[PDB]
Amino acid sequence: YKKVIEPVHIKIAHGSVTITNKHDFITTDHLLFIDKDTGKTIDVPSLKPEESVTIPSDTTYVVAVLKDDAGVLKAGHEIAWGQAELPLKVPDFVTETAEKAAKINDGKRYVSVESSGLHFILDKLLGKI
Amino acid sequence: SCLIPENLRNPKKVHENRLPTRAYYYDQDIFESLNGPWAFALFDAPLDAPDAKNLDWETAKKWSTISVPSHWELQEDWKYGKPIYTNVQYPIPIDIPNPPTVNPTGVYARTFELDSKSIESFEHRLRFEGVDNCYELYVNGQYVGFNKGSRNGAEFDIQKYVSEGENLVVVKVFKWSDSTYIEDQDQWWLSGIYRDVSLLKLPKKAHIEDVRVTTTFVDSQYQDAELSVKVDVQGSSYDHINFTLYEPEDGSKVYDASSLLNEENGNTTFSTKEFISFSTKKNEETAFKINVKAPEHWTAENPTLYKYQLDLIGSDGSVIQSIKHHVGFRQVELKDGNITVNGKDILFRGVNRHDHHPRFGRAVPLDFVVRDLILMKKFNINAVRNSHYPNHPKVYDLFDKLGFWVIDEADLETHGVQEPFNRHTNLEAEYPDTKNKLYDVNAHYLSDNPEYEVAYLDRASQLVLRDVNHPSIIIWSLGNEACYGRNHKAMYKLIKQLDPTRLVHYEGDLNALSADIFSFMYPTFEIMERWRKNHTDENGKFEKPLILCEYGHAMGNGPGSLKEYQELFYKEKFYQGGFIWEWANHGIEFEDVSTADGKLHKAYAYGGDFKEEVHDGVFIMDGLCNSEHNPTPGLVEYKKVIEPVHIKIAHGSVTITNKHDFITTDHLLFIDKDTGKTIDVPSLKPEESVTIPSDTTYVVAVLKDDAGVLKAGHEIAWGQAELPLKVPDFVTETAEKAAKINDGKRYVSVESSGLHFILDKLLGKIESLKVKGKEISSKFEGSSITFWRPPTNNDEPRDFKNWKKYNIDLMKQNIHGVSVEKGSNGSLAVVTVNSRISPVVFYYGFETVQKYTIFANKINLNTSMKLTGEYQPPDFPRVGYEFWLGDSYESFEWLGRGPGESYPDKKESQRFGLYDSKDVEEFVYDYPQENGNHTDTHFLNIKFEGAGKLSIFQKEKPFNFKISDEYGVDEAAHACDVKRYGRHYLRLDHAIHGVGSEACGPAVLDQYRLKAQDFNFEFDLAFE
Amino acid sequence: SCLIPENLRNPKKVHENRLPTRAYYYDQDIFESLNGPWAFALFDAPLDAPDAKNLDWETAKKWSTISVPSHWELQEDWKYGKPIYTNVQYPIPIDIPNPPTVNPTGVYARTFELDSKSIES
Amino acid sequence: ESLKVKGKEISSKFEGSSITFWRPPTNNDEPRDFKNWKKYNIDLMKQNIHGVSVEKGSNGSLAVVTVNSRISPVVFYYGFETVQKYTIFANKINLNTSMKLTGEYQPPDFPRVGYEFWLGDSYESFEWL
Ligand SMILES: OC[C@H]1O[C@@H](O)[C@H](O)[C@@H](O)[C@H]1O
Ligand SMILES: [Mg+2]
Ligand SMILES: [Mn+2]
Ligand code: NA
Ligand code: NA
Ligand code: NA
Ligand code: NA
Ligand code: NA
Repeated sequence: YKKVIEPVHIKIAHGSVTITNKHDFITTDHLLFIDKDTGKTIDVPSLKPEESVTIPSDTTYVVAVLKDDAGVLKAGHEIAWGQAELPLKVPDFVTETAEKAAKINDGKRYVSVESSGLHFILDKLLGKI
Repeated sequence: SCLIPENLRNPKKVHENRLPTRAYYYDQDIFESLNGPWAFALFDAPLDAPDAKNLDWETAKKWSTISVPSHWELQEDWKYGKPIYTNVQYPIPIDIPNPPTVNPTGVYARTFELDSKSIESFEHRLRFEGVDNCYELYVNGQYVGFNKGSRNGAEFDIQKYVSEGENLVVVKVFKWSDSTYIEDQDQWWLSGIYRDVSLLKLPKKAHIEDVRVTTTFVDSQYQDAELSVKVDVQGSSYDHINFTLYEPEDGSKVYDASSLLNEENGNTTFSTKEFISFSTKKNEETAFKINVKAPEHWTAENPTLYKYQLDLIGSDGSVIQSIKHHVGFRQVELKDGNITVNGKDILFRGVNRHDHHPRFGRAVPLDFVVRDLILMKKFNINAVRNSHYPNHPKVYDLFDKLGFWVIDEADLETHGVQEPFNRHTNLEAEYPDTKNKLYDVNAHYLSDNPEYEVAYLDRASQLVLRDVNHPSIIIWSLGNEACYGRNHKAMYKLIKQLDPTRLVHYEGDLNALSADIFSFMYPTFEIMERWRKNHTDENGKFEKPLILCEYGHAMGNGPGSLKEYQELFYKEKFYQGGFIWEWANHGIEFEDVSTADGKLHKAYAYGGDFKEEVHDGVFIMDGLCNSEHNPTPGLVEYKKVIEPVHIKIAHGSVTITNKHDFITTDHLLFIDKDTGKTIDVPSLKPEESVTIPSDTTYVVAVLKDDAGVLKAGHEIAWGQAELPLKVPDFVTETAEKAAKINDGKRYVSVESSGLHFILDKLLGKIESLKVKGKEISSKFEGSSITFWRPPTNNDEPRDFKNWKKYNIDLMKQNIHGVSVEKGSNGSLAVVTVNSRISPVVFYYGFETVQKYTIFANKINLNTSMKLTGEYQPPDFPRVGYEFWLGDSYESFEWLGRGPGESYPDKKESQRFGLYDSKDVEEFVYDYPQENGNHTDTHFLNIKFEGAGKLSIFQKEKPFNFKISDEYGVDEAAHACDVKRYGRHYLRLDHAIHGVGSEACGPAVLDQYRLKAQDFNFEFDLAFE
Repeated sequence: SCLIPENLRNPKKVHENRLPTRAYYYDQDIFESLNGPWAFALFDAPLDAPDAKNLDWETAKKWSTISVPSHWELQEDWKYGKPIYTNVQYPIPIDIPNPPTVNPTGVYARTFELDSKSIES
Repeated sequence: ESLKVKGKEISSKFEGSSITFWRPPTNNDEPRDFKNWKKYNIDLMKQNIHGVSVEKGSNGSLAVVTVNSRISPVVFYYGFETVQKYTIFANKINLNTSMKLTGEYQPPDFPRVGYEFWLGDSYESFEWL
């Protein structure tokens, strides 16, 4: 719920961060915007209700946080955030394809595959490892 | 050493400009609270902190806020560091009187508003109830003063510095100073303004500064009393004082958290039932003495109070100021070598209580202290020791109203001076009659150091003068573990000078050269007994009594042998009881990664968890209550041993002895639990007894009506007739049934109708036993009979070392021969297993014979174990079987001690009865260790879903059992670290080692030790 | 102690039918190596091991192989357990002269070919 | 904090004290010497500064910085009244170290005594006689 009702929208696409103030009355001036990829703050102009700004940036992840203690909230409290969409990258695991002899036993019920560092048994009756 | 400020390294600089200590009284009309959010910044050391003479509110305004009162090591996300636990060792280097140069400095700032009329009408003060370690105070950019003494209060005159409108308060707080050396209690190191801050507005022209109330009996017969009231009024513009004493409210008054904490006055009419009035006359002494006609005695068992109102009255006849408080008519004396209250030689049923809260630390809300005290009363406690410093001033009224004998203790421990000595000389043990010679050698650093005299005296002066009007305080204590020196004598002289009405305690002063009482901690009975005899003369007279200011160390599973201590207390007039160490574990709530789970869990921190350079580990976890301040089995056991009424049932009789000090048994309802009907018991005075003939087995003594903080029906005491071990009338099936017996190569099989028994001959292991739909099997790792338990805190220093050394956890069963024969006298088969049970690497072990006699519906298991070989261990943790319970397993029920756990030297609070596992909340230890054993078990029923029960009993002697799914307890640091199997097991034990208090105190007593010897025992496994 | 075989618990049973010790000399013409892969199976204790008086090559043939010479605690993937290091302490209980009843037993098997002339020569 | 002379930078490797005494225990250290050193908290030696004196150079030096401190581990009395005198030249820094052993309950020996410095990013190799 805290996320969907966040009073500031942060959108990251096409080398840009678009920040829209979605409060009813207050500006964004009390908030510190951090580029989470570098840890350094982004200088964001004071935005009124419904005003927005597009800032060009290489960032992936931006957080909007409280500058100082205010009300019952502490400095550093997270009001809003945004992320650029993360593409699914295939991890660079290296499959061992070297020619290693393997002992294969296709028994009555159980099938066995044994090699160096490997032991695989499947129950043919059940489809069970 | 100019890089460390002068005042932080000067033991004589105890304060600057602090007002003299006066008796504490809270007044809603005078006290304005300055608690709440304050601007705050932390600095590495004093030189990084701003000069407060130039700090604006506009500058400070911009800082983060912290809430006062609180410790700065206990903040959201550990923003300002973490707690540090040390017992003895100082967390700093010793270079008296220098603190480290790197010295965390917190600066606090807030504002408050002042009226035009306020400055005209009132003298303005600031009062700080407690700040750790010390601080300087500024108002409106101007230096007001300085203060030391972390658990003492302080007031400062603010009138000169105050302005109309906005006023600025700045407090510079330092973590270390010369004072650190005398504040080395076994507790968490925590800092900050951790107690209330208040703005006091006192009437300007004249006001009540101090009051002194004493009640002294005129007579040897403790009837008529002199009430003395001395008032110190400040200023000229007053006429006289009025005093009104009201009719008493009996100590049996009902209280709750709400009425105890109610702070309302002003327009609330205090009381009406006038008993005595008195007026001073113009220009005369503002003090008086009046004779009071046979007043109601104040006692811890009956805390009867007379409310009073004291009015300062002007020339026009109006009330300038009022004090509303209470008088407790009581007198403490050292009389014929005993501590005596109202002519009576009392017994301490006591406990040591630190200020501790699992989230707030030493910043304990009053609500929570009330919670503590109610709980104490509910568990038969009558005395509290303020280990080792005064509490929040508002707590002492709670003692007055609820009724506790209180030892109020100076904030002074010097223990750390000993640590290098302990290590340099490889010191292993300290003993109460002998140990003071070890402290003597290092006394010169602090307690015998003339530079510290002013500080030691100040701790004394501050202790007494703030709390001097509370009838519940009967003893002042000079501190704890600060060796013995000239400064202690100086403290003693001052206290007797300031308050002649009470006695002085100091355990470090072995021979009581400057104390009125003898005091031991954790002594053996031998040591108690020698002391008695050396201080009892030929006549049978003694000059001073002995108390145990600390005994029965309550760390983890324990303490053992509270019974034997109590027997000693009642037997000799020389012993006046003691105080358990301690009330509660000092655990701090935090988030721990689980060893069982790989996930984050709520847990309670001790040393090491906050990653301290140096720490003392689990030694902070030594309470009768857990970190969350709830009763452990330790407290349950304590309530029983200290019960103030004895109920003995033997020979068709109930003998009832009143063991209170003052009150009768009249408020108690005695119930015959076998019939539910009450027993008419005559009114018994202290030490009186009556024998009543009855057929009863079980008698309970219970409260007739709500009284104090206890409810009608609350159990004070109980007694049972001893229960003989009856063989259950289970019917063994001995009918001739053919049985299929297969004695294979490795496995032996016995099959019959409703029965399947498989034994692995190679291991001595029951692969499976399935009788009438119910299944068990051996829980086997090395041996079918195991000896190990997860070491308790008490086991750790010695017994565990021995058991580990002798490889008791690595016991192996080596099978020699298995014999299989057809049944004879109704049995289906006899399987006999011959083996040696012995750990790897050792000679010692048991020539073992396990005979399984198998019936259709029962299995008889006869175990013979014969101890053989050189180099044996002294004792074992336990000896018994471990069985996996089948998937069907659902609950258990037993005849024996309950509802909770019991151990040989910690069992008598668990009365005999039939108990159901479902009715019991299993106790979770904060530090995982041996738990959940049930001793003196007559029989055990284990229920299987839709298959009836398995009944288990031992021949001729009751047994021990545990049923759980837990493992990895040894390695588990916290409750969340405990691993759990996918099924339950039964730990079925012939015997189990006692529990003791050896973490700090005597070893498990000889008659409770499971000594190395032969074992012979027979079990029946009877299937429904 | 009949669940542990007599010869494993008899200090005097140093050997049975071993030839007397003689000075060692390697000779290529006399020594034929039997090193290489051998059929092998591990058992918990002697009583689980097969009676060798009835063990065929056809039966043993089907087992996994281990290479001789080698330790069985030093195999691919620790197939047959791991090494144990003790200095002084015995890794077993002391009950001289008994070994533990649980006593890892490895059975090795292989074949070799013999000539008509070889047995004569 | 930093010493940068002619493009070369060093600084104190600091955890508690500028003069440290600890070494990773050898196998030979383990049974006794390590036990002693650990017992006496030699790994937790702290340097507590008392005074720092700063004066203009005299015989060709640029400045003289004198540090007065106690070097002592937590929880113990024993330590060294220490004087560290830095005489600073344009191309050289002379460091005079005086350490005076004081206090009751002293350890028998130390693993070592000396300074620890971080080498600057430029660092590439070393050479010694
Ligand atoms: O649990 C250990 C306890 O030992 C006592 O000697 C001491 O007075 C307590 O403050 C506490 O340290
Ligand atoms: Mg202590
Ligand atoms: Mn944990
Ligand atoms: Na401490
Ligand atoms: Na007594
Ligand atoms: Na403790
Ligand atoms: Na544990
Ligand atoms: Na060895």
